[PDB]
Amino acid sequence: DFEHAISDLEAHNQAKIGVALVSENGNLIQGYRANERFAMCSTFKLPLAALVLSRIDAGEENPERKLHYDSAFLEEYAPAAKRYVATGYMTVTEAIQSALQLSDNAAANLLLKEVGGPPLLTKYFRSLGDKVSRLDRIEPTLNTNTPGDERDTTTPMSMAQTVSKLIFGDTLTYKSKGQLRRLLIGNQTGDKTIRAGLPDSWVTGDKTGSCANGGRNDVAFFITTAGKKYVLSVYTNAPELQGEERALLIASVAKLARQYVVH
Ligand SMILES: [Cl-]
Ligand SMILES: [Cl-]
Repeated sequence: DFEHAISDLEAHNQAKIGVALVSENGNLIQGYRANERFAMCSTFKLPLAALVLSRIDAGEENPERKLHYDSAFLEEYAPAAKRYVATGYMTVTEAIQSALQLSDNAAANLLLKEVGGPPLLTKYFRSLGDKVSRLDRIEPTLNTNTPGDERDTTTPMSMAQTVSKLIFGDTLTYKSKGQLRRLLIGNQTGDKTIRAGLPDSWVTGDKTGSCANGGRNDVAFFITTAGKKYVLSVYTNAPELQGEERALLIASVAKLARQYVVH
């Protein structure tokens, strides 16, 4: 069964694995360490983008607005922001696309600045009914993944439920929900993680993250050939594995989890 299979992956890979598979409406189908805390790492960028889209939905933000910055605002991993910095800005839309599909840390920090900072993202989690997830730091220090530190954490179940609400629920408008979905489908960093453990006929979108201390995470939505809709969150700490092995572990989790979905 699912619990025993995940436990077996833990033992074999010297890893801690947290996973939740939920239905379209956020109801738990299978989980393992589903209520234990893990660092969000870059998975926070999905609900961050949704918050910015909610501001656009509210008429408070313009997708073409220029978010200005200079070289001091750059981060070590900021492939898009490094290209645009000479112009002095990225638009809201460019920053959303870059933060989600490239995981650009300067674009994420631009958006954190746009929404009012980590406390305002935490408020948004609470507004959605997520009682657990919390952002405390900006990039890059949110990635420290320090044992016993609750800063910048979620649980697999809380993140799965929150993403199900954003992707399949009605908090965003139909326009913004569709935009978020198409952006996640075009994610460029997830080809070897959850998506690699799902049939290529299924529509899938995802947001990955990596952290210190061997953290490697991925949260995906997918729609099967039967038209059934799911969210899968996978949080791992696997300090004894190499990068490619960490992705394979997450793919393996997804293969186990898909034994419980209607194909
Ligand atoms: Cl459901
Ligand atoms: Cl790039």
